[PDB]
Amino acid sequence: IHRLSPWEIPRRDWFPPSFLFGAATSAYQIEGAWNEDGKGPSTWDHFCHNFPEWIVDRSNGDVAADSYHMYAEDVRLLKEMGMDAYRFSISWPRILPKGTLAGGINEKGVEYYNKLIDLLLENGIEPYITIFHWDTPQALVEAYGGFLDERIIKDYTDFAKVCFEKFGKTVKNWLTFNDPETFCSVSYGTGVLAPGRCSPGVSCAVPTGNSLSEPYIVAHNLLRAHAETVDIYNKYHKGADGRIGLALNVFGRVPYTNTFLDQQAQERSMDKCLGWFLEPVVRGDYPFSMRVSARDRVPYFKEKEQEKLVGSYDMIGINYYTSTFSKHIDLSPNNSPVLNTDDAYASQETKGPDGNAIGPPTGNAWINMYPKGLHDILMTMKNKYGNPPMYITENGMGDIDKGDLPKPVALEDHTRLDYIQRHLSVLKQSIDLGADVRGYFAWSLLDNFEWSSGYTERFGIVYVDRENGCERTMKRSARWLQEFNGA
Amino acid sequence: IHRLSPWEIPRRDWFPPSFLFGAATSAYQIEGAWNEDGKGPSTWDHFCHNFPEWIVDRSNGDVAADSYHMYAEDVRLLKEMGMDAYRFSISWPRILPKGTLAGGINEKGVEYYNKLIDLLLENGIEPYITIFHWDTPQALVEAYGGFLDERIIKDYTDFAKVCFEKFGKTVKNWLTFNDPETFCSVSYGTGVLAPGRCSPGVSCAVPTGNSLSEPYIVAHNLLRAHAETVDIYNKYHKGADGRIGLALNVFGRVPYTNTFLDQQAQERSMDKCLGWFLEPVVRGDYPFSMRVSARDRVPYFKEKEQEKLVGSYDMIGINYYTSTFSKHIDLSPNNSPVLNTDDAYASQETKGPDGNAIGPPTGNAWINMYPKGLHDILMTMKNKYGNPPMYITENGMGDIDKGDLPKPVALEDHTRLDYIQRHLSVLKQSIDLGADVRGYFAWSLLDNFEWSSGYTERFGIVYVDRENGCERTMKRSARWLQEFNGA
Ligand SMILES: N#C[C@@H](O[C@@H]1O[C@H](CO)[C@@H](O)[C@H](O)[C@H]1O)c1ccc(O)cc1
Ligand SMILES: N#C[C@@H](O[C@@H]1O[C@H](CO)[C@@H](O)[C@H](O)[C@H]1O)c1ccc(O)cc1
Repeated sequence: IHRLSPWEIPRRDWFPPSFLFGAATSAYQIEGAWNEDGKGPSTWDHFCHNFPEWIVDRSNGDVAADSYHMYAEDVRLLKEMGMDAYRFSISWPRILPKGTLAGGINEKGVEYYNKLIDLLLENGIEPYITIFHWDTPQALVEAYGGFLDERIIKDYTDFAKVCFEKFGKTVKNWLTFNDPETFCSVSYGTGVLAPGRCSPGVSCAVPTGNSLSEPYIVAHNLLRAHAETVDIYNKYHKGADGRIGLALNVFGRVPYTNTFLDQQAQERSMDKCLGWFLEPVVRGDYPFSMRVSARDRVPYFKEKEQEKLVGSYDMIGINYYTSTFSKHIDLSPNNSPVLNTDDAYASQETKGPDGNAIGPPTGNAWINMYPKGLHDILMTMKNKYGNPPMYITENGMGDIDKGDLPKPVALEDHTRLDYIQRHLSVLKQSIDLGADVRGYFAWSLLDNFEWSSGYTERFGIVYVDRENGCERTMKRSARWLQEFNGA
Repeated sequence: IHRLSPWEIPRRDWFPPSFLFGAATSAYQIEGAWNEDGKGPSTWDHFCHNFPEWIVDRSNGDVAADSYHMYAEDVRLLKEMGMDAYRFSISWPRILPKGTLAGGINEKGVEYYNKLIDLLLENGIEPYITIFHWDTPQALVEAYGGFLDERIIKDYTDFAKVCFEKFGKTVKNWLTFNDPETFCSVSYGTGVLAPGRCSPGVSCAVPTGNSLSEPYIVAHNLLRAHAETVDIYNKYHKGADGRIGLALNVFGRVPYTNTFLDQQAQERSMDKCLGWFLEPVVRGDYPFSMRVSARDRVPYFKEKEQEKLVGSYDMIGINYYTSTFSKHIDLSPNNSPVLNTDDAYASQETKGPDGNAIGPPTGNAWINMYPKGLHDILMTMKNKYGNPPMYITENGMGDIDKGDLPKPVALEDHTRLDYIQRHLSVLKQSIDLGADVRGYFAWSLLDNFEWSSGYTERFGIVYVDRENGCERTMKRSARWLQEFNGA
């Protein structure tokens, strides 16, 4: 693998003194303790326990990184690395086992996050809390289909309210949703992720949904929940320095050729990924291209919530992993959309017209290394969407572990270190070109449960040893980050 | 009126030695002799004779500029002005009174154009012939609704064939259609122009058409006719130096603000005007934006004709008069397209967001003076569509004559001269920036019948005196052009 020359390797003062460096996790992927201390089941419990064959290694998050119990080790590692901040998520059904206020607040759940938050702040690490990361209380699915019904909105905002009340005095940085596009397209469109729904004829666990309509329904409910939650926060919790936003996953998209049809395809593709959630919070409606394509499958916001939607963010999280080429597909009698993503009339190609991959594989099936893509997205944010305050809230890659990765080999994560150095170098170029980015969070602090891939992909800068009690060991990437942070 | 400074006034050698300067007319607008020498009625005869109240001054083209009889004066004026070329059109029903080959070729019709062509070439003026300028044989409308039926295609190509056979040995520059967008949207959409059709509830002479579907039907038939005609020409007539194309009218479109929604509106607007005809001849299909918006109202080309369509031009004519701002309209349950142009989801505003007109009025109801718009269109042609060889095949403006314009005042057309100088100055900037433009034709050589405006708008560089036998007198603009051409 070809590394950056020594003088091209980023140094901490490439970035402003106030810039944040951190790492990120999510509740289901690290916590474990899935049935402990009163916690209710989430969709991810239900999915792993009923459809184990839909996880590639038949694994689950019953234990994960055992962070419910081992959270003090999590904080120790962040401190030793010199991190300024930490993104973690709250487990909805750990706080409200039945999903609702009326089912009761689980105080053991609450105390857990309270201890975590206290420990981080005692060590000078600023918490950035994500309220929801795909782990809907299964009881809400039992009651009404969860995000498939507008009833979700009140339960979500009740949940957010509990979070703001219990933690808001100490936590000033909030994100309502994380990767809403992945959540909608992949949990309800291709059905890869819990609850695993898709159209008849699509291969997924529960092929009785509708890959053309459900992703939009769920997206719409989540956006209404977001607008309302931001309104609650602004009215009752923001005060002098509180901030709330959301974190979007954005694939970079490069026109397959520099020809108008493929440029137009790239634009529809960006609209269908970034614009789907960003344009609603920025201007109060979905991108024109999405409506004109999918028509009555895209719902309309009501007047009052629409006013709440517009500008409903203090900052936007960008989670960036990779890019593809976007190639035009003609509208013809021969093309009939199957998945919501087909509404973009574009194919996403990993190989360009000269036969070359966009960039090299980093290990897993989809993350190709293309740091220039981040620059393209940030210039779009800066020039098209008003340059809001941004955080790279996730950036990382997975090492494959199919049972023959010796720990010593796992610790020498040179590919990951190169990946991180190169994205930081591009990020420096973006900030110098005026993009308002204020921090960077590696995905992930810990090797963890990588959804349908189970434990076969390790994304951590810290190794979690499943054969040794989930003991943590800094990888070389974490050691580099420690030197970089001057710690 | 504020004129260019003397050193900013264009001189002939601003332009290449091989560059062409000319003027243009069309058959119905200048010829008169509407029922003479065997000529059949066109739709424009029929419209003026049945719906005189739909011409603002209740006038018609029975005589027009009397150019069927006075054509030798037309040629004299072109020669004295030093013009290199002349664009005129052939009257379909003057060549085939019944519209069809089977109804017979009108030899008196043929001899007329033959004399005109001989006289031009004797005087060193290159003819650029337009085959069709909106004057469909009324007999074809009687037989099958003319352009509303695919039967038009064979009759048109038969007509084109007669033209190529009779004139092609001496004429090497052909244009199949002129302003196909105006022809479709305005004759079948707003119904202002013959045959005056529109949807019930739209104000026009024959409000029993459909302003949402007929413009597309007619456009589609004209494009199929074009592809087939170019194929005939290339196979049997082109030889070593023959050239065939078409001339498109293009409004400049400026985004109402430099904001993504209005930029997107500007792009849809350009697609709906320029791209509607240019993208078919360039790539073999309509712009994506037009299909995704109007769906089943836009027909599909067949495989074989589509192959003929792609690249079916040696040069593209640009007829440019004016620009507007294009402002975004949202797709909502409240918006329902009435006219085909509503499919662009954009309003065309003559006033921008600061309250200023895009440019000043030149006289009539729609031509605002905005020469920078031509530059924008030419850069689009150069950068987006491959920079094909281009001619400004029309450019001009009208002086209002409602019966109180003394001839001496009409001759001092300073507004027109300023308009021409300023567009030539912008054209110089475009050519210097690499646009492949090879000539410029003023609309019009002669004051003429300006369609629904009748004789109330004079567009000529040469005055045609209706009170003095249609005698011709060069206006100041023509005198400037004469000095410019060094003649
Ligand atoms: N985009 C994306 C992926 O998810 C986000 O990135 C992490 C690495 O994949 C993941 O662990 C994290 O939870 C997410 O924020 C993604 C993951 C899985 C599937 O099927 C699609 C996308
Ligand atoms: N665009 C346009 C107008 O037509 C073209 O320009 C000339 C001046 O208007 C006209 O005389 C010529 O025949 C055309 O090539 C146009 C004219 C009338 C109406 O109603 C709409 C557009």
